[PDB]
Amino acid sequence: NHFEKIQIIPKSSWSDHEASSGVSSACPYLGSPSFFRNVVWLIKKNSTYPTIKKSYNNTNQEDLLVLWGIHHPNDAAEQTRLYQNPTTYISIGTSTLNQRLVPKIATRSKVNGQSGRMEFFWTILKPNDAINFESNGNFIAPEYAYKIVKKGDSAIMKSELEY
Amino acid sequence: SYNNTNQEDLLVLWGIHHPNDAAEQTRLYQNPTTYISIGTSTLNQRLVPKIATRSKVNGQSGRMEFFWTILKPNDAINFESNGNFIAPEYAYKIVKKGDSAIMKSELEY
Ligand SMILES: *[C@@H]1O[C@H](CO)[C@@H](O)[C@H](O)[C@H]1NC(C)=O
Ligand SMILES: *[C@@H]1O[C@H](CO)[C@@H](O)[C@H](O)[C@H]1NC(C)=O
Repeated sequence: NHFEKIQIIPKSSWSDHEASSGVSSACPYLGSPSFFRNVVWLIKKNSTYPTIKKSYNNTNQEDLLVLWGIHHPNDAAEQTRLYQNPTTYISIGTSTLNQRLVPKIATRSKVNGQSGRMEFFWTILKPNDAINFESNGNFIAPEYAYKIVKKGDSAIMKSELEY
Repeated sequence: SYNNTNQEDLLVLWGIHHPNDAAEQTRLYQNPTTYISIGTSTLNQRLVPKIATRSKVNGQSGRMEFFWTILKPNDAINFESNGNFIAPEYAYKIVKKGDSAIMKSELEY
């Protein structure tokens, strides 16, 4: 019933990577290219992408809903243009999670004029636990997360009416 | 490889070990990229270890993931690998089916 959006990893913490140019034409805000608000699209900076070894220790008294993703280009040319490392991965680990993603480069139809595909994953960190990301490319890193401050009894209603 | 020679089925357990850094890989396995290929009359399974940094549970960060299968009579299983192999040392013959259940209870006998 209640989410508390907190900044686990600040966009001001990405200095060895370009963390302000990861916009797209497919999500226009005020008719200008932009991107999701709660996740950051890391790209190469000065044609170099040293591995991200990031980590976060869930210090609150509750659980945390952490979102991240992976970007699949449509050809190795876009890989090099977006990431110097030509074969990449994202390794995520917690007290339970164990997940090593690899991007699937393929040719495919254009949706919203964009062929590349972003696939987002999610998990819930328990109190007093930690999450560990590592990667060398294609990392749609989290910029925000959600504290689960109030459980309850609820539902999701597929309806069209107004309030 | 093992040829299931009994007249019944067999419950075979194995696993794979995921270290937490390539240093532990080399310390535990000279081969830096490994795999486990398992095959039967039905199974076809090629595992690769996922090296990642993660929390310590019981002070141990590495994670073991165990798989299971059931060999039919007169059939065979074939393991191949070059690292991270938690090999089976024992298996279970299924000698008596029946009607049973699993009860989540706390009482004593
Ligand atoms: C998170 O920090 C606490 C210190 O308050 C520590 O005890 C705990 O071990 C840390 N998490 C992990 C997974 O080590
Ligand atoms: C297992 O051994 C029997 C011999 O008793 C043989 O006929 C059978 O083909 C073997 N299993 C396989 C998968 O070849």
